[PDB]
Amino acid sequence: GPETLCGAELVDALQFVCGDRGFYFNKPTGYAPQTGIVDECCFRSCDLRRLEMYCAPLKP
Repeated sequence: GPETLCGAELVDALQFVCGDRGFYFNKPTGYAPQTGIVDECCFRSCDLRRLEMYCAPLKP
C-alpha cells in the first residue's frame, strides 16, 4: 500500500511542497545513526505533514 517517494520523486515532492524555503534530508539531533526523510518517506510511506517537516525554516 505504498506512496513511498524515493529518489527523484522524493526531491520533486520536496521542491514542490517547500517552494522557495528549500528542504533538508536529515532531522537535527542532540544534545541511532542519522535517519530522516528517506527512512520516513521512502522506506515507508509518510503523509504530507511528515514531508513538510523537511522544509527549511521560514526566514524574516
